[PDB]
Amino acid sequence: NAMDKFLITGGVKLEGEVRISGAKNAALPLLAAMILADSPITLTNVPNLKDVNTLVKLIGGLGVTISYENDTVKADTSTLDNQFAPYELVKTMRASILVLGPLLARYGNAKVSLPGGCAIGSRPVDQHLKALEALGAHIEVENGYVHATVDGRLKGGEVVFDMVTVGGTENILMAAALADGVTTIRNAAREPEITDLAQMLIKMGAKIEGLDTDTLVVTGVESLHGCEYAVVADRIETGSYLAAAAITGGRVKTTHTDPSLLEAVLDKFEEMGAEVTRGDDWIELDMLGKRPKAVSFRTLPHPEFPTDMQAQIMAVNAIGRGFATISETIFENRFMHVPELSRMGANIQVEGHDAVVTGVEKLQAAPVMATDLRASFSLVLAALVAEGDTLIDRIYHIDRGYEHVEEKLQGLGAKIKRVS
Amino acid sequence: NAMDKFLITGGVKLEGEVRISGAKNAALPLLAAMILADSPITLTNVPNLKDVNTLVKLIGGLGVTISYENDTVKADTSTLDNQFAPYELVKTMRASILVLGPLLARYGNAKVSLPGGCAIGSRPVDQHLKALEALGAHIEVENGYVHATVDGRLKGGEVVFDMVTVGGTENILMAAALADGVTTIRNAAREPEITDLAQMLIKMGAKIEGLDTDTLVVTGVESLHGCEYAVVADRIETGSYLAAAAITGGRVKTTHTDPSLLEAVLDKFEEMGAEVTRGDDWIELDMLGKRPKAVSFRTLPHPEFPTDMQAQIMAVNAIGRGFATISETIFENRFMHVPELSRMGANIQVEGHDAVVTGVEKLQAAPVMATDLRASFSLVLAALVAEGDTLIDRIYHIDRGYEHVEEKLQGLGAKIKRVS
Ligand SMILES: *[C@](C)(OP(=O)(O)O)C(=O)O
Ligand SMILES: *[C@](C)(OP(=O)(O)O)C(=O)O
Ligand code: NA
Ligand code: NA
Ligand code: NA
Ligand code: NA
Ligand code: NA
Ligand code: NA
Ligand code: NA
Ligand code: NA
Ligand code: NA
Repeated sequence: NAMDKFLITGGVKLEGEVRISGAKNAALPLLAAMILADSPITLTNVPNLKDVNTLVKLIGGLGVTISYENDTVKADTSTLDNQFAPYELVKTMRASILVLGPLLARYGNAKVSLPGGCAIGSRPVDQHLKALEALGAHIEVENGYVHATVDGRLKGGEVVFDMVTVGGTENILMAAALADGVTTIRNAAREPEITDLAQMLIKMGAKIEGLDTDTLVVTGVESLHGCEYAVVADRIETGSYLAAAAITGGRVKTTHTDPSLLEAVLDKFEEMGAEVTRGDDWIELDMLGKRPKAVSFRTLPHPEFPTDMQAQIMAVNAIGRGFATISETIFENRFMHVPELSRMGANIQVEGHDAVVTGVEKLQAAPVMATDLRASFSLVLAALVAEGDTLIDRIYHIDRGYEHVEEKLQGLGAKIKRVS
Repeated sequence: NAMDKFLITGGVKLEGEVRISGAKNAALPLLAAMILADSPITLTNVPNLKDVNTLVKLIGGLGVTISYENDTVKADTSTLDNQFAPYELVKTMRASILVLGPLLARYGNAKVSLPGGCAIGSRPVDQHLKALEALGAHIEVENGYVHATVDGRLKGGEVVFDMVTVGGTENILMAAALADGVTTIRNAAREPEITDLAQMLIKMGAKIEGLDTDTLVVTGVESLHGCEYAVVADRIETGSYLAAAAITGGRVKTTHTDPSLLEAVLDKFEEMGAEVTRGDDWIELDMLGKRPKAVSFRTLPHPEFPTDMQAQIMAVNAIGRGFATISETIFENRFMHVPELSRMGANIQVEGHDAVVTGVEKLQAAPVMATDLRASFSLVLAALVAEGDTLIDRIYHIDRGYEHVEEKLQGLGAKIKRVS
């Protein structure tokens, strides 16, 4: 939907509640894990996102019978007839690579297009392939496809990630679940989407120790069954809507969430001067009509400050008091929103992966262009506080990760319209 | 032209000649300089490129009477009626900012949209603005527009670039040419497009000392007149077509060029094992049917190895003999071709701005996507040597900098077709 734009009038102090959807970043590996199920499997709390639809399409293309209605995906792998992920879908989304592990582990074969570039500057998939080789996979990468094979089951092995990789951890965890023997996975990602995947695998019959730690110990089983599972709440969507309160001086309650998924972010909101109240499954941020204090942060793997909140908190800092330091350590090209925020009057100075934001009293509306998922939400935040009417082009990126975004913001009083 | 593609069959040893067009990177500042001319001005050897057409459109939008036919741009500023460069064109290309200096210097007013992001990761335009302020400009950046004003003429001053900036040097050189007094420009870019601009300004009546050095000394004049000027040959187009010989083991003669514009590149071709012959205005590279030796390089300001040749030489190195240590120092996100070359079988390892290419004997055709101007030519080079039929999507980027690229390559024996 390359032509869609948002038209936003800034200046409304946002107030109300938002129901948080299932995590985009958990839905994708959980969908891939359905390939492992030997009886029908149902996922609920699934957000209606572009990436979800792409992976549902990919899985259907394997021959799996699959339905996606409302927030619910049902899949029956009895009809699966191939292990092929085509270029046309994989170029749409790197996360399509998450089918590699389960296809290989269950069927002994997988052919998946080699991912190309990621707009925000990603590492190649080398670590995913190395991990699978540690379990006995033979991997050829040629004519633009990864060809992975194994005779019989993968074999339990010793996997160690040289750098933290969320997707590599997911891929190998799925593969190890059906391997013959015990697999150790060291330097595993601790992101809670890993834990959510592990819990669903356990519900399906897997044997996994070390949840929420950097060392996962998997005892492979012969087969996994279907189950019903609800996707964990989206911690990034949660932080994003709380940031909408922070930037506008308002008060937003996010329901159907879990503050334990985003403690580092909540701490930063408190440092801004916000009053953060919470319960077991809800959070409220009240900025009390105050200008937030600018807060420094360094993106790092969970449980530290998440890269997927960086652009959004940078936007809040743009109108914050004082100045703040930002360091992106996870991605190589995740400051694409900076020149766009600068068009709206922000004072941001960058050198490589380090940025310094000097907060300004007011932003001014100007036409801007979204470059990636979280950048699009960063520009929405800026537009919500800016003086005047901002047009944001290429807003399609937002649909990869924020369902019903216009509706959710309108419910808080936002003057926002999608033209498409 | 977002959906144009190239379909290339690799494996032909390329042989023949290519007439080199005027430099894209000189045509843009020379076009902007036409704003200074108090009588009709004519540029010849102008390449028919998207960026040229954009700047011609922008200049026409100022009210300047302008015609672009064949390789010739004719302009008469007698009808100029505004000093405004709109968002819609500036978001098309950063180089639209080159009208800022001459508009301000001649008319005392310029309103130019603030450039947003550059795909390959560029610095902001802060240095351009600081330089203009050194000549007495008042600059307000608001509602996404740079508003520059001065009462009467700019005043000669001391300009110092803290980092080399080709566009900043161009903008300030044009502005200084009409200032009242003497301007010193230190740490000036030495790119030969600066020299070409300076020579045209001198032909128009300007007073400029220090050509081809890092210290330009400008004595402002009251007015500049029109002239007829021929754009310097394109050194990057030259290197690009010589690289097509190198990668295919062929023999290509580039005519209408100047080897003194690209000595660092020619030395690297010799290091590959190619026979480079040359005259005053032509070059021939004969690779003698041999596999090139992989060659290391570090991009640096002219006269060192140019960033605008990096992607192309990386493609040649992908099939070369040995390791090539490639270091990019000019742009922050100019390895976007790496994942695409990897899809074709290249062995390239990246860490930040450092890359290591391990040459492979053969590439295999696979669908790939161009991400920027020079990346698109890099993928064309890879497709020309790869085994099979490569489809390159988003080839429109190539039209920003390579005139008649299909025809020029077809003249060398290439099996290349544009579908559009
Ligand atoms: C990268 C991997 O891009 P993609 O999802 O493939 O568009 C990312 O944004 O993380
Ligand atoms: C940057 C500046 O992008 P643009 O020309 O504005 O598309 C570049 O490629 O140098
Ligand atoms: Na993700
Ligand atoms: Na191979
Ligand atoms: Na970068
Ligand atoms: Na800035
Ligand atoms: Na340029
Ligand atoms: Na642009
Ligand atoms: Na301002
Ligand atoms: Na004359
Ligand atoms: Na690689």
